[PDB]
Amino acid sequence: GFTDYKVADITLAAWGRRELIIAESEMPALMGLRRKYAGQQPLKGAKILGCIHMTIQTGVLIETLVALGAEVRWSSCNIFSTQDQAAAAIAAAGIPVFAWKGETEEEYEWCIEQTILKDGQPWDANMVLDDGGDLTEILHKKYPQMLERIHGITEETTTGVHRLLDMLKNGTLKVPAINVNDSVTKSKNDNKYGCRHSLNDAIKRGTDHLLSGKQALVIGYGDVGKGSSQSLRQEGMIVKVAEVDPICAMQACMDGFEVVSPYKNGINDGTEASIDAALLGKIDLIVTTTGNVNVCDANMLKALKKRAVVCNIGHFDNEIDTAFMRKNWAWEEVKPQVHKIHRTGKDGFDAHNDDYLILLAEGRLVNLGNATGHPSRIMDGSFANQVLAQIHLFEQKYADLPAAEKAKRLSVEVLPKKLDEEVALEMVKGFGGVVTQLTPKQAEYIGVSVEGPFKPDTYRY
Amino acid sequence: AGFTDYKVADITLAAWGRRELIIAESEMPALMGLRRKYAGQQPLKGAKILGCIHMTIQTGVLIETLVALGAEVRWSSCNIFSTQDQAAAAIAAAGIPVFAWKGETEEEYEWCIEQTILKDGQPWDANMVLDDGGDLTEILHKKYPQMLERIHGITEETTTGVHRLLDMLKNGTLKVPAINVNDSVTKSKNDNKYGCRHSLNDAIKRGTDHLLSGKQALVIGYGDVGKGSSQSLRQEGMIVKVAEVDPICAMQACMDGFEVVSPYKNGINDGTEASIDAALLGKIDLIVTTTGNVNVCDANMLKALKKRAVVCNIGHFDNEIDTAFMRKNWAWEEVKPQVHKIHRTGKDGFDAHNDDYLILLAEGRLVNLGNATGHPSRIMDGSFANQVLAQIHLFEQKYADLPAAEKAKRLSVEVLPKKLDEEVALEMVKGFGGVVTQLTPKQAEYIGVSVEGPFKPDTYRY
Amino acid sequence: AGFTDYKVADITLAAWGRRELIIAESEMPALMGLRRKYAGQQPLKGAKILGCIHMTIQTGVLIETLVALGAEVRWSSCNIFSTQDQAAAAIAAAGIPVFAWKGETEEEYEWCIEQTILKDGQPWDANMVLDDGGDLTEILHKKYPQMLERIHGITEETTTGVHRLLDMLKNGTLKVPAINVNDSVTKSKNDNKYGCRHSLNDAIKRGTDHLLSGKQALVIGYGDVGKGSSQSLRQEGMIVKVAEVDPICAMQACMDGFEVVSPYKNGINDGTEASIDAALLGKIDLIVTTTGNVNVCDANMLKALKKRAVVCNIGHFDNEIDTAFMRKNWAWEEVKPQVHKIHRTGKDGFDAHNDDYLILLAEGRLVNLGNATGHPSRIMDGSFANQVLAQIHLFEQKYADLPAAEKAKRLSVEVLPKKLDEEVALEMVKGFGGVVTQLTPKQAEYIGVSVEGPFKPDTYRY
Amino acid sequence: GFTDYKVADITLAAWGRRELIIAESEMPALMGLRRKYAGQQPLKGAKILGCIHMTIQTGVLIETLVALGAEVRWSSCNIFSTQDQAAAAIAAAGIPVFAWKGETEEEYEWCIEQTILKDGQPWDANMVLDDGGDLTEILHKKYPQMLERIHGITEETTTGVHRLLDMLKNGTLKVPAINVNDSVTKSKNDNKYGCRHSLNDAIKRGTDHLLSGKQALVIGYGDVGKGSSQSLRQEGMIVKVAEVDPICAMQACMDGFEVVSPYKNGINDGTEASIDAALLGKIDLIVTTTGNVNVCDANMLKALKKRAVVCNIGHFDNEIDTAFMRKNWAWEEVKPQVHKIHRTGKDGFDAHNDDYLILLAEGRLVNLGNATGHPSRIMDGSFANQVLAQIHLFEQKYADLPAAEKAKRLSVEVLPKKLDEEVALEMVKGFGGVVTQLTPKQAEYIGVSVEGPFKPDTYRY
Ligand SMILES: NC(=O)c1ccc[n+]([C@@H]2O[C@H](COP(=O)([O-])OP(=O)(O)OC[C@H]3O[C@@H](n4cnc5c(N)ncnc54)[C@H](O)[C@@H]3O)[C@@H](O)[C@H]2O)c1
Ligand SMILES: NC(=O)c1ccc[n+]([C@@H]2O[C@H](COP(=O)([O-])OP(=O)(O)OC[C@H]3O[C@@H](n4cnc5c(N)ncnc54)[C@H](O)[C@@H]3O)[C@@H](O)[C@H]2O)c1
Ligand SMILES: NC(=O)c1ccc[n+]([C@@H]2O[C@H](COP(=O)([O-])OP(=O)(O)OC[C@H]3O[C@@H](n4cnc5c(N)ncnc54)[C@H](O)[C@@H]3O)[C@@H](O)[C@H]2O)c1
Ligand SMILES: NC(=O)c1ccc[n+]([C@@H]2O[C@H](COP(=O)([O-])OP(=O)(O)OC[C@H]3O[C@@H](n4cnc5c(N)ncnc54)[C@H](O)[C@@H]3O)[C@@H](O)[C@H]2O)c1
Ligand SMILES: Nc1ncnc2[nH]cnc12
Ligand SMILES: Nc1ncnc2[nH]cnc12
Ligand SMILES: [K+]
Ligand SMILES: [K+]
Ligand SMILES: [K+]
Ligand SMILES: [K+]
Repeated sequence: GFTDYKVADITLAAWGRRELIIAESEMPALMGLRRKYAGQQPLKGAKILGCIHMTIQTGVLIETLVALGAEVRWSSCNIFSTQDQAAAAIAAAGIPVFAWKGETEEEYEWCIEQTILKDGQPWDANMVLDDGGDLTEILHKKYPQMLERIHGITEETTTGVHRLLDMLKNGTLKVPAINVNDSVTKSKNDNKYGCRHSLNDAIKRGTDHLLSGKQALVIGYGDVGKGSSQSLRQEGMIVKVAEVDPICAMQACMDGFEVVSPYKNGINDGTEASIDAALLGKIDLIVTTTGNVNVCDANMLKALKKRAVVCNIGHFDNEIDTAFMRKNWAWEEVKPQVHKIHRTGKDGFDAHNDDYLILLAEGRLVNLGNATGHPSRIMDGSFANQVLAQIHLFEQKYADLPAAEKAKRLSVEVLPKKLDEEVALEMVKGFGGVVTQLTPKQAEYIGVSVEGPFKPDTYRY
Repeated sequence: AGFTDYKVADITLAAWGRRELIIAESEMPALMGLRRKYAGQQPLKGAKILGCIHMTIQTGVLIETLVALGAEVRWSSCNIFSTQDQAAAAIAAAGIPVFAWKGETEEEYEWCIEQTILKDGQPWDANMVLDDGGDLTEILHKKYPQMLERIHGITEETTTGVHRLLDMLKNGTLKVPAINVNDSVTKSKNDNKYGCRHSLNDAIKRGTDHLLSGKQALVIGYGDVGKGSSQSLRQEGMIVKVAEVDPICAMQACMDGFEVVSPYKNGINDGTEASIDAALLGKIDLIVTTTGNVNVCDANMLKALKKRAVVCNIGHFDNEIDTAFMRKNWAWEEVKPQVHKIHRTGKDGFDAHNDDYLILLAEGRLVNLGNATGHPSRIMDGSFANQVLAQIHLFEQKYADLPAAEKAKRLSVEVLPKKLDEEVALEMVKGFGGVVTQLTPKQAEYIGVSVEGPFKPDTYRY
Repeated sequence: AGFTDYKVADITLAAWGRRELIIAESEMPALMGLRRKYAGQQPLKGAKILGCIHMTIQTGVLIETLVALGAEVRWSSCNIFSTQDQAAAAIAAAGIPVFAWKGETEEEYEWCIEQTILKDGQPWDANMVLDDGGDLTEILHKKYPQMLERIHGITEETTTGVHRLLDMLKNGTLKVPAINVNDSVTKSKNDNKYGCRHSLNDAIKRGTDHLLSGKQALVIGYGDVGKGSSQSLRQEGMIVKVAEVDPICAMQACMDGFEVVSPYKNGINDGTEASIDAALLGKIDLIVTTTGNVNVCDANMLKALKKRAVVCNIGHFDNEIDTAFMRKNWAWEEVKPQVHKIHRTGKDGFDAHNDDYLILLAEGRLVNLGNATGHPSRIMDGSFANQVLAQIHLFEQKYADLPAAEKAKRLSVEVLPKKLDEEVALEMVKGFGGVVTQLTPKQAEYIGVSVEGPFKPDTYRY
Repeated sequence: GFTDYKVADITLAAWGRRELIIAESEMPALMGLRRKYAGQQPLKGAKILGCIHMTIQTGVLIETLVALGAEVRWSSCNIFSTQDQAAAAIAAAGIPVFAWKGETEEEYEWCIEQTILKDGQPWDANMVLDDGGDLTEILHKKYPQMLERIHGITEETTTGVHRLLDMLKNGTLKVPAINVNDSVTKSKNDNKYGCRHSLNDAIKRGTDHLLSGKQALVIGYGDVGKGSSQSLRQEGMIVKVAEVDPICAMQACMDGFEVVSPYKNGINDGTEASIDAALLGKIDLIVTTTGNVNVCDANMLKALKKRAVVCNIGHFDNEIDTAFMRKNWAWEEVKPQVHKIHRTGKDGFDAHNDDYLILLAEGRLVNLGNATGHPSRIMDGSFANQVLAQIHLFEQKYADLPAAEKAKRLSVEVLPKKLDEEVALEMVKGFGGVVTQLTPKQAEYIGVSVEGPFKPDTYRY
């Protein structure tokens, strides 16, 4: 008689389970952790509030934490990223999960609250796993007392790490965190190659547009912008890249992309005259990858070529000024998560109007909203780090320290390189790759242990 | 004219060298931007720089930038095969002491470095060092330790040289501070990677004119040089396999679309022929070493390689390949300079029509510089703008004149501040005609940076 | 009003299908340009076209172009899994007879084709045929030969269908002329190649969501489909190996940077398990058949494949893979529609956690249409502009009205003239915003062409 | 005392011979024919006038023809394409060759005349091997009586085939020809992949310019244009393609290139007003690939970005209006086959002028002029076809046939597809590739012999 959950359709559980069994065969690092730690039950007594896209891959993450002793209460960190069959399989396993594809904003907030509260009272949570910082923020702002029992937060993504570092800088972070994002087997795997796999995937599912031969503008060239640009270039798009960081822009040039600004002289003065209208008027597809605000703004949207596709693969939908489009332009749903935005006005639209844009996932994370996000074998790296980070902070028992000791232990850190390498080795073996072993003479020659780590912490890969 | 303080292959190549220097200047906007920015201030007035780095056209623009900012220099190459003789000639013709030519012997290589250290039989009053690989740094510390008392710093170009500096610092044997120029992003992520992408397949074509498309390559290493090398070959249509000891680098190779293999069965290098994956090596048409390590293409691998395979090294030192084994056991047939057929049939003489040979490029020395011209000017622009900024910083710091307590606080091996890295990158981007967008105040506040940068924390890996 | 002459999955999907048709029209400038150019002339007035081709959104735009030019049509899909139900619904809601849905049984497939042939229980007075693969053409010749007496021509879409027509022509059993639409350059070297580049990786991702980067693929065939398929996988970072029986196609694979291998030791398929290269197949994560031939992924290959490899076919018919062997011997577990795990442990049930299975896509039917949506509109634009021109040409030639003696002289399988191929291509290029240069009179004289084209002799291969 | 030759430096012969021995190991199809036909001596009595780039690869061709029984007299078909060590090795082998890198136009014609004449009188030639048609034209226009004894021409390249078809159309072709160019193992190997290998090779050797991130315009997208565009795109250039053929342009789009015209709306009205100055002002590299005339014209050259590189990889230098540059602008030699063209005026230049273009090989075929042309393992296919073509026409004995039989055989034809396949099979095995053998049932299913041919003559590959 389990009822502590809410999903779209519990009868999808059997399908979800079939895809979970397949995903386990694609996630050797994560499954290897089940075997390595199962006997030791390192998460025995952990009670984890988790907030991250309720996909099949997150299902394998959840069942790994439970297999190692944890109790969890789960929600998705995006209104469109849940795979309903994954949520169903997790619920059917007796695990509290509150998540479905297509939540309203109000439902999204309610779902997080259902993880925080059990039977109307704060759950006795002692760990947090977060993707983007929304659950972290709610706890700090609305349930600060619960943080007195929490040993740490393990944060998945660049945006959530930024929010943690803001708190650390201001002295408002109440518990230590692991920056999972900046393991190399996360940032340079998930953020880059994951978007390479899933960006063109989502655009095809949403529009079925030919990409070869067409013009794309990618805003940003950090890890997601790099992966996104490659997702498009490898399909034969002519990709142009915009950046505010000259080092990232230099990489784009060397990688064979033309670097351009939406604005004359690169100066974003807020006027239509600033827009390079010739450039925007030839762009068939714009993708925002920045984690910044309004990098595809109203004047850019006004200038875009007719029938261009607009999408965002950064964490939050405010990269694109969708608010402007809601206020001024008529939205025509093609199918779920695909809207034609008619620039002729707000008072209805002509069904045969030619002056529209296609917006994907209403501006939300497009790879998860219009497809299934990153593939299992990539998420294997990210989520193996998550499990190790949960063990790392839980075994350190920060919440049991006195305030003076807490002050010394309060930090936002990445996992040690040795763990990063351990994850990477399992990933390589999953491809059938064979890593060479240094001879003692060679290890001595370059000043490393035969067991690693093989690089200093400053190395950038 | 009157000036005799140099040794180059042929001073009459100078005019040709000058024509190419003028072209290179137009390909190096960051470096020439610094030349124009600092010319009036002469920030290197009084600097006396010992330089040891490949005497290419690109190094020529670097040398003449340092001189234009007020420095005096004495130069040598850091590799026996990497000099461009017309570049050396143009520098010498400018009245600049330079001792370098393509095809030095080891003895002549050492002699050239000593000629920069000595002027008229006695130590020059040097006070700065620019090095690439650490050979000059090593000779100063071991044979001329007194000279380091007046030297304010070392600016070191490359991964191997930085490693040697960090070992000395840990041991307490480094006598002057250094700037690690290699680990600017506009160096490591530009020079080490994209430079080898440009120049590896370039050197293999000049040396052999072999078709690469459709053939099998094994790249040993997947750090920055191995990444660029692997791309240099894959973009030509090679089927590239990658070897690594570092599982994170191996993971990148897999995701980048390469099969990761080991020359040894199960990756175990126990020094026996039985450990060699002979089936694998018997299929490889080209092996490239990129590691900075020792003996990563060893005797047993060379014995097992497919007949007529090409063997080369793009790491700093030739000991990546066991060429000494090949000198001792096999007969070398020079095809043309820096290209040898190595006949595995025996030591004394060979059949001119023998089919069982390997082709070795540049005698195992850095192949891009040995068989072609190294990285192109527009890439070296980033590396060498960093060098100029590094020379200015350490010369103005005046380490050798500081009190002992201040010396102890500044005796380190450090990179340049990220703000300067970004300023070099901006000039490189403009050189492509790229346009960098400026953040609005709100956007800068939103991500927690200044509109002027720096745009990333120091931990950021790009 | 009272239209019931159709059968589709769900007529209430029509509004959705119409939304997607309106989008597709903006992606199909060559086809819509023909609709605008010929609509007033009504060149297909009086044409009654039996159509058998994948009932997709793209086919919807084709159907409504033919109708807009004056034709009546009766339509079915040429594959049991390729219909898009919202496309079929939109066409039915427009009052056009269509009999098609995704997931037909073989019996239903045949019934749908017969519903186009028969109207109210009697042969429709058809006078034109548009086919993809030859199934409708075969049924007419075998079962309804009297209907062919009134048919002016067949316009055939695909390589396999063209092969079947040429067999009939050489055997003296072809009853009406055909236009080989496949071998327009704007079809074969657009649709067959780039279409599969777009849609093969698309279908694999939708069916499995597997990471492709770093994994091993074997592509059987390197014709136009095999070329596009190999690129679909290589651009994702797969390590792709290619098999071929044609040495010229194999030469291209090598030069394109693929390793060319055979499933069989030394390429010799003697029918025994012993001839299988078990080491090779035990490394393969994905096999794709692209040949139009029979049993190119056979029972012994399936037995040797790496555990959990994906198996799929993008050639026209499912007999490229020996699925019958798998139905007879192994247990099938449906993951979701058109995705099956085939458990090699036995036929009678399976362990849900068994690790020894293959994943078969679309039950071995055309995978890009079965697990995704086939080629994109802007590619199908070229193919279907050729179809419309071909229909116009054969309809206006009125073969069925000729005396027997003249029929004999007119019976042929021909391609469209190059000038029309070029005109289709020009509209495609304009759709990308490309700008074609016009020859000066002197340049056209210099190379021996008219300024307006055709620009190449008929022998040119592009 | 063999002295019937003219080369730059006979002392280079040992070096040339070392490189020929290497090249033999890279040319399995050509060397396979040499070993296969040595016993039969099918060219015994053949006296071949040869005119084709005197490279190491041509050396292996020459020695194969001689090994099969032919006598030859040889010249290069371009003033810059000879490898002097290849010429020296051939001369030191006792074979008449008149060729060096850097001939004048007058010397170029002298070298061809030296092959035609022996001891001051027409040689008793009976076969022609040509590349570009210059030797063919000299024979038809200046030595027509010699064609009475000649059995055929085997023509290497697109431009030369065009000239043969013009002569055939006009009734002026006096002997039959095999179009070697349009074997698939030539046209779709040499013309495309050869330029892919050797275009960026030659630009690097001439300029050492970084190509990544820079803007290129390739004029033409036939086989040479396809291979050239790939040569630049694989280095990271942003490549734009121009074409007059919309089918070739369609391919360029699908291959991921932006298709543009130097002229507004594609219309060249001969004036500067028709030039897309904005486009050409952004181009760093222009490469002509057309076989046409004046496709990089004076107004384009005036509008190009300062310091742009200009080169031609089509057969003849008139693709670029170098005549205009010689008349109006000052040429500064950087090094052999590399000139700065100073647009400041005709009479002298400032050594530090910034307004110049870099011209490679004085507009002559750049891959052969500034590098070594195609690699041996590509030229293997072309030159195997050459040997088969020489054998076929020599054995047909056209010169001896009665007039009515000549009429039936006066044609320009390709080799049979079976031979094309057999060349390709040897090339594939040179890579270690393994071709699968059809079963009898499969051969019956697709209607081919197990031995091939596998495709109808209409197939385009
Ligand atoms: N959708 C996914 O699956 C996924 C995966 C990982 C991360 N993310 C999210 O994507 C975003 C980016 O992540 P990241 O790791 O690439 O971060 P990053 O810091 O590496 O890169 C973002 C880049 O955007 C650039 N940028 C900022 N403002 C800009 C502007 N106005 N114009 C142009 N460029 C601008 C910055 O210079 C920076 O290089 C974050 O929100 C992160 O959480 C999404
Ligand atoms: N030729 C050039 O122009 C050029 C340019 C830059 C640097 N370099 C030199 O190239 C070398 C590599 O530089 P880098 O920046 O790439 O260093 P790096 O530390 O980034 O990469 C070297 C890689 O080699 C790997 N490796 C070590 N031993 C190995 C073994 N036995 N088998 C396989 N892989 C092994 C390491 O794991 C590492 O990833 C250095 O010597 C550097 O000075 C040359
Ligand atoms: N799914 C799609 O959207 C789509 C699109 C176009 C065509 N097709 C179909 O795909 C098939 C291939 O069409 P195509 O145009 O590429 O034909 P093609 O003739 O160009 O190529 C087929 C290739 O298969 C090779 N082959 C034959 N038997 C082989 C064997 N046993 N092993 C290895 N290689 C073998 C042949 O040598 C040939 O090169 C046909 O059935 C065609 O109708 C499908
Ligand atoms: N350098 C080499 O090694 C090499 C190798 C093979 C052929 N070639 C020569 O290169 C030239 C091209 O050969 P190909 O086989 O590619 O011929 P091709 O006929 O296949 O291609 C030439 C292309 O140029 C296009 N073209 C013509 N005029 C044009 C114009 N004004 N603007 C734009 N495009 C235009 C044509 O439409 C055509 O597609 C010939 O001269 C051939 O002899 C050189
Ligand atoms: N498939 C996925 N599951 C969970 N988080 C993700 N982030 C990106 N892709 C994801
Ligand atoms: N290397 C080469 N030798 C002869 N002819 C060629 N045409 C192109 N490259 C060539
Ligand atoms: K997924
Ligand atoms: K250089
Ligand atoms: K589609
Ligand atoms: K060559």
